[PDB]
Amino acid sequence: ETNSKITKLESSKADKSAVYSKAESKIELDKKLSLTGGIVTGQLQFKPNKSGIKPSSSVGGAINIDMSKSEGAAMVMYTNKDTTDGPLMILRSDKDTFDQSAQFVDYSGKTNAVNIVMRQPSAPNFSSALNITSANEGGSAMQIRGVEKALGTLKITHENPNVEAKYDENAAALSIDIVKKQKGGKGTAAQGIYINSTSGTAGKMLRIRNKNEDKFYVGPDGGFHSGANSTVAGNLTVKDPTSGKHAATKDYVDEKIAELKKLILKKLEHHHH
Amino acid sequence: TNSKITKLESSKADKSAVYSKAESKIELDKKLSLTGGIVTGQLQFKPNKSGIKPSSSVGGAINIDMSKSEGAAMVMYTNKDTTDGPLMILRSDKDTFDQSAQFVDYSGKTNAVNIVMRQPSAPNFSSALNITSANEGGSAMQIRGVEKALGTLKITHENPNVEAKYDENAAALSIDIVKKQKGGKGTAAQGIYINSTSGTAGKMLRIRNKNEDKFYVGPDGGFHSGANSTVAGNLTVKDPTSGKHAATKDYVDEKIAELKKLILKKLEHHHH
Amino acid sequence: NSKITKLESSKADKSAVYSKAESKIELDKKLSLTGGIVTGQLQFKPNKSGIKPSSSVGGAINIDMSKSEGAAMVMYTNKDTTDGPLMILRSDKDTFDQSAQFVDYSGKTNAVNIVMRQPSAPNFSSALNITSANEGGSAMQIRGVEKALGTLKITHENPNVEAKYDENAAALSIDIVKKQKGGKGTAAQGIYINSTSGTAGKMLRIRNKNEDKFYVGPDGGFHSGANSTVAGNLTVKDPTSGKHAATKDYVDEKIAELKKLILKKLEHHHH
Ligand SMILES: CC(=O)N[C@@H]1[C@@H](O[C@@H]2O[C@H](C(=O)O)[C@@H](O[C@@H]3O[C@H](CO)[C@@H](O)[C@H](O[C@@H]4OC(C(=O)O)=C[C@H](O)[C@H]4O)[C@H]3NC(C)=O)[C@H](O)[C@H]2O)[C@H](O)[C@@H](CO)O[C@H]1O
Ligand SMILES: CC(=O)N[C@@H]1[C@@H](O[C@@H]2O[C@H](C(=O)O)[C@@H](O[C@@H]3O[C@H](CO)[C@@H](O)[C@H](O[C@@H]4OC(C(=O)O)=C[C@H](O)[C@H]4O)[C@H]3NC(C)=O)[C@H](O)[C@H]2O)[C@H](O)[C@@H](CO)O[C@H]1O
Ligand SMILES: CC(=O)N[C@@H]1[C@@H](O[C@@H]2O[C@H](C(=O)O)[C@@H](O[C@@H]3O[C@H](CO)[C@@H](O)[C@H](O[C@@H]4OC(C(=O)O)=C[C@H](O)[C@H]4O)[C@H]3NC(C)=O)[C@H](O)[C@H]2O)[C@H](O)[C@@H](CO)O[C@H]1O
Ligand SMILES: CC(=O)N[C@@H]1[C@@H](O[C@@H]2O[C@H](C(=O)O)[C@@H](O[C@@H]3O[C@H](CO)[C@@H](O)[C@H](O[C@@H]4OC(C(=O)O)=C[C@H](O)[C@H]4O)[C@H]3NC(C)=O)[C@H](O)[C@H]2O)[C@H](O)[C@@H](CO)O[C@H]1O
Ligand SMILES: CC(=O)N[C@@H]1[C@@H](O[C@@H]2O[C@H](C(=O)O)[C@@H](O[C@@H]3O[C@H](CO)[C@@H](O)[C@H](O[C@@H]4OC(C(=O)O)=C[C@H](O)[C@H]4O)[C@H]3NC(C)=O)[C@H](O)[C@H]2O)[C@H](O)[C@@H](CO)O[C@H]1O
Ligand SMILES: CC(=O)N[C@@H]1[C@@H](O[C@@H]2O[C@H](C(=O)O)[C@@H](O[C@@H]3O[C@H](CO)[C@@H](O)[C@H](O[C@@H]4OC(C(=O)O)=C[C@H](O)[C@H]4O)[C@H]3NC(C)=O)[C@H](O)[C@H]2O)[C@H](O)[C@@H](CO)O[C@H]1O
Ligand code: NI
Repeated sequence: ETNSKITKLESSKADKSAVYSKAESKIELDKKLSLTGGIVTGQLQFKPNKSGIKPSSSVGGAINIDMSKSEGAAMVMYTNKDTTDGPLMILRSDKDTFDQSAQFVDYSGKTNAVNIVMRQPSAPNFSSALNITSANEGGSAMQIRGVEKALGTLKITHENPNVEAKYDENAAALSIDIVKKQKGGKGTAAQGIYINSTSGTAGKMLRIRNKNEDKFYVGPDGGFHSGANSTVAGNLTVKDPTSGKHAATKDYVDEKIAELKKLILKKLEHHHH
Repeated sequence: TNSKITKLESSKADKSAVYSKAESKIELDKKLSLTGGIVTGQLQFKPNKSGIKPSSSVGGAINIDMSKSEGAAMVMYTNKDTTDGPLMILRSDKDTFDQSAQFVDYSGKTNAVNIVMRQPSAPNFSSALNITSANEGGSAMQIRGVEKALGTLKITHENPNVEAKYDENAAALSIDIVKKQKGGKGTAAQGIYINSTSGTAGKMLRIRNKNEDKFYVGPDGGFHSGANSTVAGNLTVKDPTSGKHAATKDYVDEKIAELKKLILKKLEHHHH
Repeated sequence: NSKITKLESSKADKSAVYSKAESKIELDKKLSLTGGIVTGQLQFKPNKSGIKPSSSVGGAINIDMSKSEGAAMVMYTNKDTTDGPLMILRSDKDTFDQSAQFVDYSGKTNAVNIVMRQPSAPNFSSALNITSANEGGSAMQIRGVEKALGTLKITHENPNVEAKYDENAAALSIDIVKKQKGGKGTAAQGIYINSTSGTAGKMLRIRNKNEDKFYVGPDGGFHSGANSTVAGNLTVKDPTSGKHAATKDYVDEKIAELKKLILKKLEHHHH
């Protein structure tokens, strides 16, 4: 009779045991990341593999962040940890044939492209804002190129950390060391500073000022000007003088002495009373 | 019959209490697929007893492994005209923090980190890289290299203009030495300090122009200058022992006194 | 009864609802907040999304490591070759008024540390390469507040045990070049040293094995520690001390003084 209709409901309709309720669905969905944002509490691993990932500096990357339509930073990594077991950000490449950079910054804008600040510690310690090391003997550890009209390509300022004028007496703006190989080195013949102009310059090669006043320079011809009393702990070789304030050579002195001697001996030999 | 019905009423799922397939798709489409998607809000990482490691291969709250894939690991791009902060920020707050903000461990055949400042429409005072330290106990920056036949740091200044005098006020390296900005009474800091702690046979300073030696300071501190030079003051030197050595006042005075003595002796003792 | 019609309306059809097994298949394709492996591109396109610049809580991605060990982010590759760099930061508008990267570091080690490992063969590549085409600004700026060190410290280490191997190397190498495309020359300087506020220190101090060899003082006077040469004339002041270099004037005046004195004695002696 109507046992047909009841059997049809028993077959056609879904058991509550064999389907998730809306409450159970919400529990399961709430464990997944929404596209509108969320909090990840474990490791998110990216392992692209035949996934169409591109190198493009606009649309590429396993992660791409495009801030063109938004305020704010693309990415922020923050820690207030007292100590920990590794750095905040690591970039690593293992193959000697790897033919791309770890990091490329392609910057247009009106401020500094990369800005690195080491804040004042409570106790001074030997640590730097930037540490660069290379073990490649075929290349300069670091390269800088600029096109400045009226500034230095590299600008270094040393500021006295203290109000007292003698406090920084052992400091320098630039400090250079030249060392032998650490493990078993027999010495070194490396140079301190090498300056060239491959195409040739009209400028001074070295210009030293103090309170904006010229004190010492080396010109494009290699001649120097020194602004005060100076010393050579040794002999100085120079050209024979042709002007009043030119340094006299031993030859010039000896020739003038011999000329006077000859002239006087002649007068002495020939005078009469 | 009322038993069979009651059983249906209990065992079967209500339409109000279950999502349809259409509603399931709507809800799933709001969640990120492992195969990729577009996130439009903030993704926050807050690991906490989560087994996060420092390993430079498998560590990180985010780990990107590009070993089996072309492309960049990460790209941050903006075409915004202006904005309220930098693209990427790394920040550590504790002065006891004992790791770097960024570590680059590079093997390869090109430059590990490469920073380019493109030509602006109008020149302005901005840099590719700006470094500042307020730590008096350490050098703001350190560089170490092992070059066979190059500089550890190579700086090139290129004239921005075709005209040869345009860059006459520029330099490759510019150094300033200043007093403390707030209330400083002065400074005794040095410009350039060059040493060889282990000792070098090389020239300490070598200056060339068109690849030709013009001026140098040797490993012993002796200098060679390639043209006419000036001291606005006296120069102290050793007494000359060779023809082109500069003569001292003493050498001149001794030679004058020697001649004087010899002549006065002849004058005193001649007879007619 | 038509309680059967009410069951037909109130209850869900099996065809129109996912089973628990089908739900799990679909959920397993989505990222859990507890972690997982993404195998495609994750794109961030915030747009009126409340993204902030804050260096603590901002970013389209924010990683806070305050309550966890480990690194925030690791980018790793063991690829032999590839078609672009691991990480790229790019800004396109010349009006852009923020940095690409800002590091705000407190701590007791190096804020940024860049290492180029020993390659299998030497090649011309660097740990860091900096280039600017902005003529209005220094390509690079460094400021420090060192008590007793250099603001920039450069060390050259001999790559080889043999002492003459690195004879062409330097710690600092400077070149001064004309514009590559059509440049007629340059007047740029090599090294420019100043103290705008004025310093009592030596402007240039050169040592070898920690011993002073050559220096330029704050007044511009120099000291050289060994025999030296000028391929040219040296202009100096007239000497007033025994070891001062004599000028041509000093020599000529002393010669003329002796000459006069002798001619006078010669003119006036009797015997
Ligand atoms: C300092 C100095 O004088 N060094 C000499 C060295 O000159 C340098 O050459 C490099 C180089 O070409 O390898 C120059 O760097 C290039 O700079 C441009 C911007 O001007 C930059 O775009 C290049 O980066 C590439 O850019 C792009 C892109 O789409 O624009 C994509 C790539 O991912 C990226 O790598 C950059 N090239 C590299 C490889 O970094 C630098 O400006 C010069 O100073 C010279 O090559 C050698 C010759 O033997 O001598 C050195 O002394
Ligand atoms: C070509 C030549 O020899 N000119 C003679 C001139 O010498 C030049 O003096 C100028 C000067 O001081 O006016 C020097 O220009 C300075 O160069 C440095 C390094 O490139 C640069 O830092 C100076 O800029 C100042 O510093 C900074 C900064 O960020 O460090 C910013 C400001 O722009 C400024 O405060 C730059 N100064 C200027 C004003 O351009 C140049 O290097 C020297 O060659 C000499 O002084 C006079 C004779 O008294 O004759 C000229 O012919
Ligand atoms: C420029 C100069 O002369 N500085 C002197 C300074 O020497 C520098 O010492 C640092 C150092 O050890 O603190 C050297 O930096 C180390 O370089 C190695 C590569 O040779 C690099 O691997 C280190 O990084 C660590 O590496 C690893 C790893 O697994 O390999 C893990 C860590 O996360 C990472 O930190 C790097 N060390 C640091 C702390 O950055 C640098 O090469 C030297 O030039 C010397 O120590 C002091 C002594 O008073 O004097 C300075 O003048
Ligand atoms: C030890 C000594 O005194 N040698 C005498 C020699 O002086 C040397 O000259 C060489 C030379 O010019 O060949 C100098 O080598 C140059 O050094 C600089 C600094 O390290 C380096 O940049 C040069 O490399 C070239 O430069 C660049 C660059 O990017 O800057 C690109 C070129 O492709 C690259 O090869 C380097 N030149 C070479 C070829 O190695 C060295 O510094 C000087 O000491 C002197 O010229 C002769 C004649 O009197 O006698 C020798 O004994
Ligand atoms: C001598 C020299 O090397 N350059 C001279 C130059 O001095 C430099 O000025 C910059 C600058 O203010 O532009 C100084 O950099 C600032 O450093 C502070 C730390 O002391 C840092 O906080 C600034 O960054 C900002 O910081 C913050 C923040 O919340 O703290 C937020 C911003 O996002 C961030 O940008 C940094 N300012 C910058 C990068 O703009 C630098 O220390 C000085 O050496 C001087 O201005 C000019 C004068 O014409 O001459 C140069 O020669
Ligand atoms: C002010 C003055 O003229 N003093 C004379 C003095 O010369 C000074 O010598 C000191 C010295 O050697 O003690 C010099 O201090 C050195 O300066 C450099 C550059 O800033 C610095 O690197 C040295 O630090 C050593 O170097 C490093 C390093 O990483 O570079 C690591 C070591 O741990 C570190 O200590 C620094 N040396 C010290 C010990 O502070 C200073 O620059 C010179 O001006 C001269 O020696 C004597 C001769 O009798 O007279 C004084 O008046
Ligand atoms: Ni007589």
